[PDB]
Amino acid sequence: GLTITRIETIPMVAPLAHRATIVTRVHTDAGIIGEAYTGDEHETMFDIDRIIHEELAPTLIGQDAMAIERLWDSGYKVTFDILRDRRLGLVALAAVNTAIWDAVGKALKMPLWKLWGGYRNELPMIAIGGYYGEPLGSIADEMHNYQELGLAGVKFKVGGLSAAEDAARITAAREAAGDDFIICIDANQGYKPAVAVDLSRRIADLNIRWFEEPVEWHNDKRSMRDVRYQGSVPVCAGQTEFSASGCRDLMETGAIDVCNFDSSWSGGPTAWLRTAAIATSYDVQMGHHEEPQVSTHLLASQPHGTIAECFHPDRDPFWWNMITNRPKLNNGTLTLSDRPGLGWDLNWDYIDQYRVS
Amino acid sequence: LTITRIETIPMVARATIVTRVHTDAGIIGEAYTGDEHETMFDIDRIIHEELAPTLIGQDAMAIERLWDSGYKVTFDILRDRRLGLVALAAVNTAIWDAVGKALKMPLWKLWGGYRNELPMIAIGGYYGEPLGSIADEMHNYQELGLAGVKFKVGGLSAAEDAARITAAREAAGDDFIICIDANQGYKPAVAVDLSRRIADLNIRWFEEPVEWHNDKRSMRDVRYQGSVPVCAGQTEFSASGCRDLMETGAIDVCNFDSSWSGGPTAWLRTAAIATSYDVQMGHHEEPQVSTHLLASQPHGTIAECFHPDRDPFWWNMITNRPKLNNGTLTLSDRPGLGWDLNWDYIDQYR
Amino acid sequence: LTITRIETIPMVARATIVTRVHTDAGIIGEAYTGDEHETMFDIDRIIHEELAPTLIGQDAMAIERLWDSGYKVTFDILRDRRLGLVALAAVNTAIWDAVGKALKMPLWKLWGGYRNELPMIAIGGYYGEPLGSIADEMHNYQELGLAGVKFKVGGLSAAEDAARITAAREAAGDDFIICIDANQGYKPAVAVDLSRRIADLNIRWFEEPVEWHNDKRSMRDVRYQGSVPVCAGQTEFSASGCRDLMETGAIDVCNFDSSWSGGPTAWLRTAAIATSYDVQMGHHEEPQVSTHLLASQPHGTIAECFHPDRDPFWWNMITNRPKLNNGTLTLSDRPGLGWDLNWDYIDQY
Amino acid sequence: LTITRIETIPMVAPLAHRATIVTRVHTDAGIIGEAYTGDEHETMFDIDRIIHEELAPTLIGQDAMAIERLWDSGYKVTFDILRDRRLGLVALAAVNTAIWDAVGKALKMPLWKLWGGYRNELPMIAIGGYYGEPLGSIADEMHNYQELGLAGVKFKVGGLSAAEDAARITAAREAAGDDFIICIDANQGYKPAVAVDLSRRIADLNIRWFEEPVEWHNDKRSMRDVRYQGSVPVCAGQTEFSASGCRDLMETGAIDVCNFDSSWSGGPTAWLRTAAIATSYDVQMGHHEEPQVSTHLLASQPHGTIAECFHPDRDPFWWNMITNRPKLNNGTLTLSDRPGLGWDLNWDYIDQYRV
Amino acid sequence: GLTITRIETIPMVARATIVTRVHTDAGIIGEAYTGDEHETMFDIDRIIHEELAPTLIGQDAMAIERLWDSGYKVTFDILRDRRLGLVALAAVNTAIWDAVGKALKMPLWKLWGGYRNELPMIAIGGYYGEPLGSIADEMHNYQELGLAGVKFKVGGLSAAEDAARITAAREAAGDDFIICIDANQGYKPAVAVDLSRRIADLNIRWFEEPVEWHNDKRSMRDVRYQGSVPVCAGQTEFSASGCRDLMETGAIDVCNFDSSWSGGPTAWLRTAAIATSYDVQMGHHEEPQVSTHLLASQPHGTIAECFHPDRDPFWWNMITNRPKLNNGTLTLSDRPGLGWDLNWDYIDQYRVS
Ligand SMILES: [Mg+2]
Ligand SMILES: [Mg+2]
Ligand SMILES: [Mg+2]
Ligand SMILES: [Mg+2]
Ligand SMILES: [Mg+2]
Repeated sequence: GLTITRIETIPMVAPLAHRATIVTRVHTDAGIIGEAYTGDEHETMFDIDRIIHEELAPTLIGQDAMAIERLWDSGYKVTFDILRDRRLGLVALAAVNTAIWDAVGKALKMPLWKLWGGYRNELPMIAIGGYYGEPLGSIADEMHNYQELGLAGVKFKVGGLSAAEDAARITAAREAAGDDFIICIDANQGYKPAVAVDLSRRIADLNIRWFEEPVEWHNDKRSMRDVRYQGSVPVCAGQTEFSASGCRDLMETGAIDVCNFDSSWSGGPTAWLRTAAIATSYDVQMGHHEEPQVSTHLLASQPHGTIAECFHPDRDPFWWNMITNRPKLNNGTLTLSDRPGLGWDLNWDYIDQYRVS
Repeated sequence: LTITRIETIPMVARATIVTRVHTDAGIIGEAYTGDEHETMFDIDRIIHEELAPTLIGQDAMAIERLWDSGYKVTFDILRDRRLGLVALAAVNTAIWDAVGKALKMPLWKLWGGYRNELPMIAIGGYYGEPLGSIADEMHNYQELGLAGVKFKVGGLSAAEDAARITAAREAAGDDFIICIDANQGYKPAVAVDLSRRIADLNIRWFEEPVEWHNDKRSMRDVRYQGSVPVCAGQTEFSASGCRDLMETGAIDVCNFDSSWSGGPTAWLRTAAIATSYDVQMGHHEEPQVSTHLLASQPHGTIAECFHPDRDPFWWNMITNRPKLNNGTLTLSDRPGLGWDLNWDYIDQYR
Repeated sequence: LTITRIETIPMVARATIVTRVHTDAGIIGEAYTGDEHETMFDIDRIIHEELAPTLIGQDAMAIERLWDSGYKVTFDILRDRRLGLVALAAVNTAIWDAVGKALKMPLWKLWGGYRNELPMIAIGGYYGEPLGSIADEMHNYQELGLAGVKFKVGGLSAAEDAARITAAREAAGDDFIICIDANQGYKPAVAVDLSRRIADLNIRWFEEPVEWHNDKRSMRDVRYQGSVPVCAGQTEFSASGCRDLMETGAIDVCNFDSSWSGGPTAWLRTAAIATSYDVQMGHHEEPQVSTHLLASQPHGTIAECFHPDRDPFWWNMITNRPKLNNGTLTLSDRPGLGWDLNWDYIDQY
Repeated sequence: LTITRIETIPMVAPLAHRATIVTRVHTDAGIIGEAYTGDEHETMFDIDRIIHEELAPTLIGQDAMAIERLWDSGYKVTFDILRDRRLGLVALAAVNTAIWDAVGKALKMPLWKLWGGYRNELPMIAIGGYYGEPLGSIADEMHNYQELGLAGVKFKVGGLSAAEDAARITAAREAAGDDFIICIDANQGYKPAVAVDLSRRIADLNIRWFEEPVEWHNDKRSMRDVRYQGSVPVCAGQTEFSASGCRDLMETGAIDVCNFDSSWSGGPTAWLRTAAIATSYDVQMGHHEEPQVSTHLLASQPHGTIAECFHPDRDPFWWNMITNRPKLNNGTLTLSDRPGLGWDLNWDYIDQYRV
Repeated sequence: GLTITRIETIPMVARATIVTRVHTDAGIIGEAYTGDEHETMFDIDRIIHEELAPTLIGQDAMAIERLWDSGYKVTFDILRDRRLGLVALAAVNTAIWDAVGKALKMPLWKLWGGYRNELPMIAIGGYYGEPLGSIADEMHNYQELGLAGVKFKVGGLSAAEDAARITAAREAAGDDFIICIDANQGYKPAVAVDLSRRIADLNIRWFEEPVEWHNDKRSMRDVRYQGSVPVCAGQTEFSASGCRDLMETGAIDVCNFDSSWSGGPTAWLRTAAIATSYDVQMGHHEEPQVSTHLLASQPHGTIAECFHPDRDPFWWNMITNRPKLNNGTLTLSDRPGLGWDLNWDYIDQYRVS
């Protein structure tokens, strides 16, 4: 057993070279402190904090942290509120579930990537870039910059221009980076089905790893399934779903080749892992929208896990400042250590400088 | 936790195989699985020739890695796919026992820890009255402290079997779980007829009600046209098949059998899928493992066992079997499966 | 046409069973079926202990009645369902031969009579070059007058297997049918990659491209993301299973194997279901029966056989096989299956 | 056996009108396949024209034994985009049925056995319960069917509220007693909710099935809901054009029984394909009227159910056209071993009403 | 209210059609012509007067849902082609809508949504036999008439043969010309797929009714995914439920449901709503005198279609104030209702009875 004593949270806001997050810590009778920072909610940061303390904490204090199914089942009720954005409870539940897994890993002396399956302990990491207006430099310079940082590739932003114009942008990225570089594209639900199909066929010769959320939100399942069959690039989605059931609907419709369900936005690892299990029955691969501090372990643990993702230092200060023992990228790969739990050494100097109330 | 040796102990007294995974640490993962008789040796052969080579020298802690490479034994297009699934389940279960012990964790908690106690029923009601009349059978199970029974049907007309079910309830009383199993014996209409006739007998569920070829859609119709929850899954070969059952709307409960389909790793995937569908989990017999699997899950239901007269392994091989209390079996905190095998029994038969 | 006796003659020369259904008239229905070796005697046991009791003394002419009664042999929860299905197929194929003879009708015509000729391809391209180089094997099949080959793949990478397939096309030329069979060997992504790579080699179809567990949905994706038609069905246990493949949109062609799942009666049901889906019919090996089955249907495709070096029954069991002409086989008007069995050969059981 | 001539004889006969085309397929041997099908009246001469101008050219000089080959070539008459598709389907059914009769004779086989031979006898019910009581009161009508030896009735509903139609059906069961089959047919007349209401109200009257309970447009899904929310098995298929359509009903879970009408859907060849599909869905087979062919079709299949006819005052053809019609015994009709359809047509009647 | 006082029908043959006119108690007369039913015209005329008129005479033409609901029962007769009743209902529904538009002083394209009042138009051509001249000739001609493109008929030859014909149409017309193809349900799936892949480079707008009728939904969905050209259908469906099925199967990129054949604008507009929830575009099988308004009103409408003058005297003669094509596009006026001015001399010349 591992009895929980109290829940401590540290909301923080940091400037971009703003991004926000909540450090959640679960103290136990044993002295082990499960901790992690999740999400990026900013306008609703303090609302989530209130849910964590007034709604979840009472269901956790004095409880056995190792009875994860039991604790998750009771906390799930925060997602029942009919009067507020369902993501509020889901993020709060995820913040707590993640911190709890970190405590369980430490108690058992097991790194989470191995405790969740241990398929492998290393995977490639790409960067989310290619923003319109090139705030991070020209396409050539941005691509080269990621390669100098030792990244395995990029998830290039599209969905804002015509099929032809974005097709030219993607072409410039492949030309600048060369062949040994992973290139995924993400339209953030911006295209009409026909335009996405057009783009997909235009880039058929560029070796695009996958086409993330190609179409508009309302009928995304069926429409992206058509992008998948009429086009030429594998399709990825799942980050906008609220639950494992939603990801199951995506897979049943045949809308995706990869699911990038975001645990920090949907109830945590416990929820993500269920989605992972469903994916295997569908031969669908697992991805994960950002949140590298937790996705690296989640993805590595599964046989069908793919690639981890991060932002450029200028766009995300947390991954690059919050953890003082981040492994060094080698050949585009990140190898996780055997440190128990998430195994991260948080930079308390940074936390103290940017924590807020 | 490096695996060092794969030891298997086949035996007949009902037949099973005691599989043991030895590690470089003092740990020995062990568990008996399945009840294959005529294929026991073929399975044993797959375990030592095909699986042992993929395990020796490997880390038992990276379960997904091992299961993945061991899965290839289910690919053989020239033999019953069940052979490979059972062999894989034997090794997977033993490895899980080793990991439980290594982490000093009982499997019911390591697998989720939803609860540590659940009711257990017996598989009875066989045609022919090998255990005496219905009334006597029901009383005997109540004497043994069982929570209820999984009553066999599917061999007579609807009115006929409906009468046998009624006899079970009358004799047993209201506080006794009554599940029925047709083992794919009825035509859709007959199952519906039966389901409606027993609508007031508070039947827990109706297991595999219809013939095999179109079971998914046909039992889905028994489900909606009938009056009783439907259960199936023991005949599926993988999580995908159970997923099909759920996608079709054919079941209220899934009783996928881990010892028959790739072990706990496979069963836990099916359980995950069932949560996304709001389907409950059960498990076709094999209490030495189902108690842990089922208790670990928030949607787990009931554990099953045979009457001592029909199964000597559960009752004779585990020296530390929890005492049934008010129909419930509570699991201890012992690591892994936490079972103490009666080696005197083992040596006697093998 | 009362059934008076059920006789079986197990064989090993590759193993099969010669089933003979004797009737009150001088008519004897007969056919050999399945490639069962390890389970041969269990299947023979089913036929005699479970099926014979539902046949002897009954009218061979009332096929649906007999099949309905014998189907129960597939209900056994304690054994490989294939045992019962194979046993049922043996008996069902023999009685159909008997009915064909009684009605003086050749089966290809009695089952529909769409046509009496169809292309014949050889199952080959085995890994390891057991019949020589790719080029030599294709030429060897070409020498035999075969219409094409069902080239084995699913074992190497997309690039590697795609190379082999390319060597086949090159060695054989354009007018030669090339189908490939991965036997459930690839993962969706690899099959899709392979399919796309061979898009210009004019492949007839891609059989069992993916791993078994989620085959239906996974091959449907191979079918839609790939570039070649997909074929499956041989691994299904019944017409319901094939109906499932079709409903999922997994196949362009269904190669349901009659000898593995209840016989012609089951297969003809699957054939009917296929017309409602615009799906074509094929048939996993078993040329001694598939030729009639496939020719009888408007959506039938190609019959298949093994190289003589790998299958001696088709090339030796039947003393009157039609000779291949332009890659095509033409069936005679001989009633029933119309096969003359070599009884000297039979002495190998 | 070579086909030498396609002969058709359209006819009209008074009720208490009803039309049908007798089709005869002459062969070079001494065999003439023949059967009458459909009940088209306003389009009878258009169908007759399709048979002679479009189908005959694909049959004359051809081998009648190659049924799949002929049906395939004849199917093209269903492709005409500018006319009711039923026209071609009925024409095709006419020739296909006559051809099968010819094949059965050539092989000396009754069609019930050639098509499968599951059994040679089945119960026979009468379609009745028409509103306005044209055949007498509910009690008198039911009794009349019992005196004629019928096994039951297919009672017409779908025209009143749930309570009123339920009262009508109750009167049927009360008048007939328990040993009488009672099916109901709404002919697509109710809204889903009303059909469900009726279905639950009659849950204790042991209704065999509920035929086409809801309006046409969304029938598959709506009747599927009547099927699951109600308490009576649901039957449909007669309004479908092809086996593919019946497949759609089955896949949707809309039916327990399929009553695909071979007479206006391409003939026995099409019906038998639907039958095969039905076995894979565990769905039973029925057939909308057309007793002269449904008896053989239904009896041949393991999943076949009941044959149907109309009261003599309602249908003069089944009761006058065949002179060797088996006598109903205990609600059942038993087919003979006579080859083909095995029917002896009444030529006196034909000459009197052919038009 | 806008009380209906009389239903008038003017059947005619010149190609056949029925001009329906709904008289009201105001000073408004709803009018329009629909369908091209020739052998069933009088049968349809009968339904209109014998079945629909009694439900209309003396009713408020402004309550369209009410009137359409009671009229819908003409589609229930299971003893006649369901199209007779659907065509009759459409004729009356369309005339009523024209009356409503006039009463509200609103052109229909704007009353039904008003997305835009301008859209391209192509001609249904490519007939085999060259009834209008060689492939290149016919194409240059549609070009002169100011059409945006053509809907080229196919489905009669092999994949290679029809591909060659399509290739010739593209060759002659050039890049800036819309080219749709229609097989009218004539190919086997494999043939349609073959053809689709062969024309992958000719920029074909869509492939209409590629496969045989019986399993058209699932079969054209496969042509859609195995091929390279978007697929269009719906004209052969009887109702919105039918189009809904097509969309749910994933069979179409575009739905060309024909209002003249299925209950009129009220039904077509329901199909449009359904199409939005599925990201499916709207088209319309001919009937330019009504499809221009229906299509233009919707955010997802595509292109209107017509026949070559040599083939359709009605669209080119019936309407005396037909907008003049410009750059392949036809713009609609603000004239209330359908806003068409019929030539009564032409009507008087070819009206029949
Ligand atoms: Mg994204
Ligand atoms: Mg069971
Ligand atoms: Mg194969
Ligand atoms: Mg009816
Ligand atoms: Mg068209």
